[PDB]
Amino acid sequence: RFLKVKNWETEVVLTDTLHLKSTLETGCTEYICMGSIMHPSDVATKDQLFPLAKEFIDQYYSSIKRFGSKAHMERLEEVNKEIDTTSTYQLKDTELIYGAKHAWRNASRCVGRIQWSKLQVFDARDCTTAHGMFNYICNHVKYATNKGNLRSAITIFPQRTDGKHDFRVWNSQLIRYAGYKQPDGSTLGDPANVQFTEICIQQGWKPPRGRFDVLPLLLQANGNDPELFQIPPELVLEVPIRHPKFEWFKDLGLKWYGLPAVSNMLLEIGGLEFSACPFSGWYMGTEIGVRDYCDNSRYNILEEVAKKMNLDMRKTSSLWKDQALVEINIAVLYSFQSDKVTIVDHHSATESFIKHMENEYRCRGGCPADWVWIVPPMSGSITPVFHQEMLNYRLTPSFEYQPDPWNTHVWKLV
Amino acid sequence: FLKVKNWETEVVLTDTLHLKSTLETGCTEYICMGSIMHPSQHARRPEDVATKDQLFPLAKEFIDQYYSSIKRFGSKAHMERLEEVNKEIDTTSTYQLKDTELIYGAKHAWRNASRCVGRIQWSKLQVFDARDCTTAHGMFNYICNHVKYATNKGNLRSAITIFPQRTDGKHDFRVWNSQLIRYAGYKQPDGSTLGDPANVQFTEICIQQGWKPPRGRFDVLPLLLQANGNDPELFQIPPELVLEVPIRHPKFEWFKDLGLKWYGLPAVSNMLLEIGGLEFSACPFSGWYMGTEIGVRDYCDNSRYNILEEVAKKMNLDMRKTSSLWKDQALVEINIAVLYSFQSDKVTIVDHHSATESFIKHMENEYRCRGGCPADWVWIVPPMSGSITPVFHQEMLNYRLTPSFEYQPDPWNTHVWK
Ligand code: HEM
Ligand code: HEM
Ligand SMILES: CNCc1cc(F)cc(-c2cc(C)cc(N)n2)c1
Ligand SMILES: CNCc1cc(F)cc(-c2cc(C)cc(N)n2)c1
Ligand SMILES: C[C@H](O)[C@H](O)[C@H]1CNc2nc(N)[nH]c(=O)c2N1
Ligand SMILES: C[C@H](O)[C@H](O)[C@H]1CNc2nc(N)[nH]c(=O)c2N1
Ligand SMILES: [Zn+2]
Repeated sequence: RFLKVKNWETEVVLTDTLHLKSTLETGCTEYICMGSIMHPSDVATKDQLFPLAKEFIDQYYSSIKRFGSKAHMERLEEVNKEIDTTSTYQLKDTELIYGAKHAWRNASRCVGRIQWSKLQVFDARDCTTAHGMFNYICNHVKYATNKGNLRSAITIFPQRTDGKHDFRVWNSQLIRYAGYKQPDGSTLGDPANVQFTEICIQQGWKPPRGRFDVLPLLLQANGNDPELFQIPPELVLEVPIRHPKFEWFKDLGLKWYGLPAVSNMLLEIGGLEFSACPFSGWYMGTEIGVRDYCDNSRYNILEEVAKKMNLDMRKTSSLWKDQALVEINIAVLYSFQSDKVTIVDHHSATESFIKHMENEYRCRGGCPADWVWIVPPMSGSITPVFHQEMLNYRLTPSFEYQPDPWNTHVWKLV
Repeated sequence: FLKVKNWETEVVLTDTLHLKSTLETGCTEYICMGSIMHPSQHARRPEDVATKDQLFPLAKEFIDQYYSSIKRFGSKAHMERLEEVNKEIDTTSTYQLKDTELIYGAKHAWRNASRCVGRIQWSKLQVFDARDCTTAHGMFNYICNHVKYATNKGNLRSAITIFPQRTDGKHDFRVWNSQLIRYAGYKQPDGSTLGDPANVQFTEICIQQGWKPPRGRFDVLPLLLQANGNDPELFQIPPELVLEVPIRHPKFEWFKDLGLKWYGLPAVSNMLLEIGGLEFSACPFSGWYMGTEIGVRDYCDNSRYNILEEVAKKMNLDMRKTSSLWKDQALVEINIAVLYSFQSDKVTIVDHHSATESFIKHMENEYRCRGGCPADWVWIVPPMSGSITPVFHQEMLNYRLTPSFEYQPDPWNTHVWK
């Protein structure tokens, strides 16, 4: 079977055969579509792990034109011995790099995947303690940041064993700003991080209580209680936000960090689960300008910005929110570009994703993609992805969601 | 039970209405086709003249639903209606809806349109019964009355006009226009396009049918009307029935000189209305615009009027790189001008902020009274400023309820001319 997708702007039609390889569930049924559900849908047994390992080893050896080779067949037998004797197995370095790259290649919600094959993989599977995790993360940050010339990277900590010895980064990203609920109901800093800020304070973090405090790392090794570490400030690259035309913009006192580094997801490769695998790229401007700064539940600066623009805020039909939103996103891109910190605007990024998708259809037989996430949160239909039909399905290796660790961790101290 | 969450407010709604869905979405548990424009060809009865065991179950389903809707399931009138429909199919291979059943079915097809953000208005629909029509001249008369009623001097009113249902498939009524009012599009000798490029092919059919094109940028197309399967016929809508808004800007005096206008009445006329297994192939329906439809899609799509370059030029923006967001900046001003213009001339229009807020309220009402509301996030979220509208942050379930509006083939792909 084949499935066709069409671009209604260009009338290009692409043919998807890759979906036949898909694995788990989308959440949809034959009679209900759950395409807009954010999160739809203890550890594996010996019998569950065998076919998962085989499928991955088979696809790795197919990718390197050695399917059926002597090395293919011996690797399969070796993997089987490990599962039989130890109930799990260990990836070779080559397979770990391949697995990490393809989890990114398969991330249907990521618009930046044209870069998937240029990913720096830091093998941190020898780590045993939170102090070790801190060291590996500092090196990751320093390498990825590269003085503003940002480089994609992932650091992979020991895989899950019995489920009782998980490695976890408790932060949702390596670098985020704290949030503080005030007695009067207002919020200082990032409202999204109020709860995680509370957890850090309880663990002994002494907060400066400002609007852009870089949070400490909260690191869990081997299922032990997590521990606090301050990222050395010289490794946190930040950009003060100014506007090329409104000289008053800098008086907003806005800044942001340069490195987007997701640290709460789970990396699954051949049935193995890497519960701590922080990865980073570089920003698309709308992540900051639209979501971080203008979500009502976030820094929520639209009112303040429109006021300084003297816009008429009496009625919605004046589109004052729309006008202010554009200017804010102009300033974000101008600021990063001026400080020579890597950033991509939504027009350039969506254009590259369409080229990526077409190449993937030609060379791989498809490209799973989540339209709801791929279309930027402003100016949707003037980007080419809006007009692009997409098919969403789950391939493995994959990045997955997992519960927040504080909802499952059982504490040990006193 | 299935839950949807709003990530702005943390409201969670519980859906049980999906348990009444009838047609495939196109998705499976392994593949989601939520961004496919036409994902599924699952129809409720085969192409034309169904057998009795094919049509009667669909009719029984709808009459059952309608009589349930009015607290009369199993009543005398319900069981007589079942026997009546049973005899009509036995003797004519079809059946006829009562006027009340037609109105019920039309309102619920709108209520069930998962792609429509304007559905909070669904029960305020004026239904014009045109099932007595026999010729294209009569169709033109019915359509003129619809346009005049729905326009109402700028105070627009939602309406639908329903022509005779399909019988054997050779006697279809069709409006060949995709909307009652659209602008012509012309292929220029050099290679570009004048007017609306989306209507180049339809404009050619009209010209090839004897239409004398004024060959301008905003030439209201004629109506091409097909009655009882005969060849379609051209009619010019009296221009005094076609309300148009000239587009100007509340700040930019030069904006009026772009010479843009649009029409006030959006009237979809190429869709199919399906009620109880009956297929009404000509059912033009109209409401009032959301501003983004004109200012974002009609004006700023690359393959439509494509005016961003022009507007940005006049705005003196840096169009050297995409990162200056010169496209986004011009885009806002254009949509400001559209709202200001319609509102200045007292022609009904809604912005995307008010429309999306209304829809959230509609969703809440439907979950409260009906146990669900089918909605297509891909279509509901406006094509600009997505996440500063509340629908962007609203999870939605999509499923297909009947009665419904469906797509159908363009009639020039199927019509055997005489
Ligand atoms: C190199 C530049 C990159 C760009 C410009 C980019 C862009 C984006 C954007 C805009 C999102 C949406 C984020 C949100 O709205 O929360 C996203 C999501 C995502 N990205 Fe990328 N990305 C990049 C690199 C990477 C890398 C290196 C990886 C992993 C190795 C990755 C994996 C993902 C995943 C898994 C998601 C889904 C996140 C979720 O479900 O919450 N991306 N990306
Ligand atoms: C009264 C004000 C109304 C508003 C503001 C409104 C708004 C909209 C918008 C913005 C769309 C997307 C259109 C597009 O992108 O092409 C749409 C689609 C749709 N509307 Fe509504 N609408 C209204 C009335 C109605 C009425 C009266 C009906 C039927 C009786 C209806 C049925 C539909 C259907 C079936 C679609 C889907 C069209 C398709 O799939 O191509 N709407 N509406
Ligand atoms: C909740 N969604 C996860 C998330 C949150 C976030 F703030 C940023 C990113 C992200 C990640 C990468 C690798 C590049 C990029 N441009 N953005 C992802
Ligand atoms: C194939 N696209 C369907 C379409 C095209 C179009 F131009 C306009 C509308 C529409 C219809 C109604 C009743 C209200 C409204 N505001 N818009 C729908
Ligand atoms: C409800 C909806 O699924 C949710 O708000 C999604 C919409 N699309 C998104 N797209 C991106 N890139 N990031 C997001 O967080 C979301 N949120
Ligand atoms: C590919 C994609 O599904 C297609 O471009 C859709 C997206 N959402 C839309 N939404 C609306 N309201 N109208 C449209 O025409 C479209 N087009
Ligand atoms: Zn789906």
